[PDB]
Amino acid sequence: MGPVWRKHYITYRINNYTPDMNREDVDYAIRKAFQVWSNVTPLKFSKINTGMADILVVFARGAHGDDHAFDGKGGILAHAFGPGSGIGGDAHFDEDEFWTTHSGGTNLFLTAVHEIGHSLGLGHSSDPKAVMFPTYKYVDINTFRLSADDIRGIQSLYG
Ligand SMILES: O=C(Cn1cccc(O)c1=O)NCCc1ccc(-c2ccccc2)cc1
Ligand SMILES: [Ca+2]
Ligand SMILES: [Ca+2]
Ligand SMILES: [Ca+2]
Ligand SMILES: [Zn+2]
Ligand SMILES: [Zn+2]
Repeated sequence: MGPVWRKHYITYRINNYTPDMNREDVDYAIRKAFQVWSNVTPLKFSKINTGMADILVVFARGAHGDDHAFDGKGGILAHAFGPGSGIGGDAHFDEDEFWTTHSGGTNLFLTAVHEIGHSLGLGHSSDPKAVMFPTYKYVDINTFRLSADDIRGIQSLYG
């Protein structure tokens, strides 16, 4: 297996907010994205407002300090680093995307579920119904669920 967090209690911080959305809508999307993974693992996620966090959430564009420049509007929407110290675990969202609460532009929640998947140590799935499938499709956020493969995946890492 790839790297995993060596503890079940994991902290996150939002470094900065996309101007695409209300601040409160960003907090909710991220919180709900961690809750999706919390619901099928022993993992507990704690939001910190100041100081050291395992998972730093970042909105940045272009070349943004890692070896993985974004590519402007479209193509790559986001990446994340698997478990580790420093940039390990951090989730980066391409600010050249139009982040939304809905089916318009790019839904932040759905993208964050995928990214936090990687932050917890998951690769991509070959199952097209998996959130860890490489490509973004909007699906109804009310009816949204992890696929059997996504649960199998994160449960093989934690519990
Ligand atoms: O950045 C991407 C997808 N993507 C799209 C167009 C062109 C690309 O080169 C490309 O990589 N993927 C990482 C983000 C991501 C992947 C899957 C999902 C997803 C959304 C809803 C249900 C299942 C998976 C969300 C976000
Ligand atoms: Ca992009
Ligand atoms: Ca980190
Ligand atoms: Ca934007
Ligand atoms: Zn990055
Ligand atoms: Zn991915």
